Amino acid sequence: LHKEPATLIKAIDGDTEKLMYKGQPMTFRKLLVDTPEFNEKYGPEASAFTKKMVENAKKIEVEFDKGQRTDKYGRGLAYIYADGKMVNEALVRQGLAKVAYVYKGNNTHEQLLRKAEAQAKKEKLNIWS
Ligand SMILES: Cc1cn([C@H]2C[C@H](OP(=O)(O)O)[C@@H](COP(=O)(O)O)O2)c(=O)[nH]c1=O
Ligand SMILES: [Ca+2]
Repeated sequence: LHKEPATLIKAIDGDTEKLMYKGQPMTFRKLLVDTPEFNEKYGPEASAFTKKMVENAKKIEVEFDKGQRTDKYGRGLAYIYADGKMVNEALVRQGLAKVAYVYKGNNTHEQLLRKAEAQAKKEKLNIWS
């Protein structure tokens, strides 16, 4: 897989940012994860964690997997990196998302995120508390 450039247009919630990619505005949805929505428990904390991570980053990058690159809503599907740190992975690691929506051929980082969730679950972090 390879990292490609984008710039933050706006942090939306745990699951999504609007990013500019190849010069065009797009909503991106994070592969392999599910954060609580805003009114659910840890929903606000997930959005704050993502917002801070992507807003403080000097460099935002997107990384597509082998399969579908846009979902049925036209959202880009990618792993998102903030100064080289994967945001998808860091949400799970922190107990602010679960590994979810693991589809065949779009799941290269499945095992890496499942390990992160195991540790968050072991530390009883947030969602796992
Ligand atoms: C993460 C992800 C979601 N989706 C679709 C499936 C779900 O459909 P439905 O809207 O029909 O449930 C929806 C979940 O996204 P959200 O968790 O952002 O709602 O997005 C994909 O098709 N591919 C993906 O990789
Ligand atoms: Ca969600």
